[PDB]
Amino acid sequence: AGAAPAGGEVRRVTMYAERLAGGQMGYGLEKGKASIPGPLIELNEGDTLHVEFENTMDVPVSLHVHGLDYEISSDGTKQNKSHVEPGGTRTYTWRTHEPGRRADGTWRAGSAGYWHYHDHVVGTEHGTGGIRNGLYGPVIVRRKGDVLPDATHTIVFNDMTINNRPAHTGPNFEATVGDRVEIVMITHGEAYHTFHMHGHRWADNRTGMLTGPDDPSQVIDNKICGPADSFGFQIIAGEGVGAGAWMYHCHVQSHSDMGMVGLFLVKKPDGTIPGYDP
Amino acid sequence: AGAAPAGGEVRRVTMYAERLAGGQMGYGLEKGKASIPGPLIELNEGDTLHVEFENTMDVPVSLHVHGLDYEISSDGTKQNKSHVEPGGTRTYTWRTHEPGRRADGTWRAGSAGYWHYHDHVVGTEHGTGGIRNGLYGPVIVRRKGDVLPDATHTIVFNDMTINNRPAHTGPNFEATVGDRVEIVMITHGEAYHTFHMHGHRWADNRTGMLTGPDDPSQVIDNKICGPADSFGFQIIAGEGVGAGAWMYHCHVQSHSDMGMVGLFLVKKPDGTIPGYDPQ
Amino acid sequence: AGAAPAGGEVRRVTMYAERLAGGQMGYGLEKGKASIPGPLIELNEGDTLHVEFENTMDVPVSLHVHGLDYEISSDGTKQNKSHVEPGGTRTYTWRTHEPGRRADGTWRAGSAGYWHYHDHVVGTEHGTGGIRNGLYGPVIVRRKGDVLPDATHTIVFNDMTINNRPAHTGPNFEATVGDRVEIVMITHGEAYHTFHMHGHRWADNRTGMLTGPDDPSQVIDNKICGPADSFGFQIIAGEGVGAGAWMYHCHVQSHSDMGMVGLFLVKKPDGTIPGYDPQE
Ligand SMILES: [Cu+2]
Ligand SMILES: [Cu+2]
Ligand SMILES: [Cu+2]
Ligand SMILES: [Cu+2]
Ligand SMILES: [Cu+2]
Ligand SMILES: [Cu+2]
Ligand SMILES: [Cu+2]
Ligand SMILES: [Cu+2]
Ligand SMILES: [Cu+2]
Ligand code: NA
Repeated sequence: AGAAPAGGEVRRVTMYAERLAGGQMGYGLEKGKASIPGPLIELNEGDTLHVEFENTMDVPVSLHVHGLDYEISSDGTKQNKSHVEPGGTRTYTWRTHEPGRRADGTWRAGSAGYWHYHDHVVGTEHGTGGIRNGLYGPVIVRRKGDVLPDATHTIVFNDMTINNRPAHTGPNFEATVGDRVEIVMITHGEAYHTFHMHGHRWADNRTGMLTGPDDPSQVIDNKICGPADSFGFQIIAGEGVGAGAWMYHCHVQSHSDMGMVGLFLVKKPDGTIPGYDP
Repeated sequence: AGAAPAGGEVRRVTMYAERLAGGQMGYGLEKGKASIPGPLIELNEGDTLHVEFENTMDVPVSLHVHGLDYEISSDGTKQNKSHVEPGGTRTYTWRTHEPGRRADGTWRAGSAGYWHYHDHVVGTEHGTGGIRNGLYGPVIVRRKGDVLPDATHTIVFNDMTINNRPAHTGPNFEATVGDRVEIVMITHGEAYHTFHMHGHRWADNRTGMLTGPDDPSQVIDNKICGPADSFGFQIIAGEGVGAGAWMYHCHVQSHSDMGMVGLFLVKKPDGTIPGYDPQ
Repeated sequence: AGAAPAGGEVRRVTMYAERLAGGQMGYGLEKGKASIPGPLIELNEGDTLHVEFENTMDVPVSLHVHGLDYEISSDGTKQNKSHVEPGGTRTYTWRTHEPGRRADGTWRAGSAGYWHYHDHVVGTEHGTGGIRNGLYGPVIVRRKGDVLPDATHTIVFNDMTINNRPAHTGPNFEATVGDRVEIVMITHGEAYHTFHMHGHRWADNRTGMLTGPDDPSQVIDNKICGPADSFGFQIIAGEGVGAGAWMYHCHVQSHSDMGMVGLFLVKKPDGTIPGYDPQE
């Protein structure tokens, strides 16, 4: 699409933690509509977000965010009493800031990047059970002028599953040749993984796109990741390669053999996918 | 050192998959010349490569490449019917492109980098058996103006082996002090590793060399890598450190202890290596 | 903040390998004062360091450094006889260099970075026993103009411990809001880890700080690391987030559950830490 605007808006959302079928737990923006991964939160540097949070579960839960600014009262840990008791409510406050020159001449890094939020108190005091059960979601913070995508897809390697899905059950994502597609890639649990995409590649830097001819970042199609790592990128679907059912998978061999695979289904403008028969 | 020219040539090559001794399999450019790792393929951005492929083994095999442009018919997977039956032949086509500005002003990244190719169908439909057996090889794509090396060596951490060699059997690589030496480093299998070189270091970026004083890339001598990761770099052999049998190894302690170790043998101009006495 | 000057000095230090309580082993700059991690060595690009080394132990030991310039005789390995026999002495020499252009015009990377030293011969020919026992320490090489910190803290994930400490025993580090705090982060052993710091973030590049608005490095608060990896960064304590007990931990879930955790204790300018009430 276009470009991200300058931030500075004070935003507000309601968030709920809720049980889902099969022992799962999820975040949602409306009661009864929790999802795994949780809802995508998008902010422009400078924006503030007040998360009006409610725990609808029978066990305590919390909300811990990576990368963004928050005071200790929004750490989301039992250790500083910022979790939410069953049936309880709490306002978590997330802030973001633009980069800038400090008075002493140093450069303050901004909040922009591919981040995520997750539980920190279900099962253990590091949220091992909550994360296992699905209490995680993506956060994107944009810098003014960042290129905006046609669509964004979140892929979470959570131990031996993608997005808590059963082995060999996706997710699949659909695009048309030429679409600007953004991927947010988060890892959770116990294991390291390597994320691989067939037919596409990106830059190993903040936006996943080279800034121009002077950017020396490695261009990659395979990336090692460990628990609580996050990164993201944009690709032009099918660019230089055409339509097709382009696989993505963890490249740890036993993981790909045991279901950590999905498809990036890139259609021609006429809606067909060459060589794909499901 | 020389410099890579602009690409745009159409090239052909023949490649075979063959069984090797002891359950191994490898790729080669000629029959009976299969090797692990497979042959090094070097391209300049814009080059097209037609790989005339032949499966001489008794089980299906394929060729899947990282990084390069290919249509879905050269994916090299059973899922897309781009594998090769026993005794069969197939032409895989790889393309590359230069970076440049798109119609809308965004910057399209080029193909240049350190890449690799491997099997995708032996044992499992992700090539777990074929990769284990040795079916992997390096691909280098160069950008116009890239610095060219005096020699290139490929180091593959394939599970707990280097290049499928028996434990504690190298490989070793020879150079003379001052040689410009290129390393392609690929990882395969189940395990993470950390690649370490004694006496040398490189930049954690596309070429392994800093572009100049503005490049903030960390300079490293140790790098974590996982299955199907690839990177590469160039060093000046012995620069600031002199001749010697310079160790490289995985730094995961049990892996180095079990034999994931080799030597970068850097000779003085008279050909000697001080303090080198292999046992 | 201060700024690093150009290097070029020749320095010498004594270092000792010593047994410590509980079967541990450490390096120290004075006899009887070994520590785990070993002493922080700081150099400016161009400096030379002569390490006058003594093995006080009953087993061979060595000193292997990452990143810095050294000849094969200071490799610290048995195979080229650069280890130190029990009771023995040896001078290890480390050199560093500035970046610049070679005679052919190519750019040579300098020595600056976050590095480390460790044993290479105790237990195995790769120092597996020595590293496990505590024979590791940090080295920082600074480039002219690098920002200098108010304090530097070294965090080593040595297998399932931080700095060889028992589980759930820190270390904790103290600062005041606004302090410029440098972290050196080293990993050793058999396992991968992911280092995470609550409330703070850094740039994934040489210094951990962006050079300016044109540096495209990812800004992160979580980093995967494996044996013998080293990186570092600086943060302004509490910047944009305030005082408090800010946790750092490995984010591998069973590792944090088993106590690879510590606290960055950031005090208010009046000396208090909000929300931090540790049990007696
Ligand atoms: Cu935490
Ligand atoms: Cu995996
Ligand atoms: Cu986290
Ligand atoms: Cu694949
Ligand atoms: Cu290894
Ligand atoms: Cu692959
Ligand atoms: Cu070594
Ligand atoms: Cu850990
Ligand atoms: Cu080491
Ligand atoms: Na980088």
